[PDB]
Amino acid sequence: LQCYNCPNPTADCKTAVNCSSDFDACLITKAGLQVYNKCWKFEHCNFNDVTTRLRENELTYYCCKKDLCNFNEQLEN
Repeated sequence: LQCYNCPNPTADCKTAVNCSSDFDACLITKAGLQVYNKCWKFEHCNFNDVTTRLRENELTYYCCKKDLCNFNEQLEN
């Protein structure tokens, strides 16, 4: 499963790396203009396992399971 991984939560990342390693749900949390491109598990994909791990709250963590399903056009449109 591919996913966009970056060193910082930018709103225009274009990195493509093979997640794997206990990863089955890509995570695209967009808290407005800032975006969070990081891999995430499907068990910790809820309104508390993600907003707590990153210590965030307002956002729409969207977990998926496709190759590179975390691009700048998933939650929007």
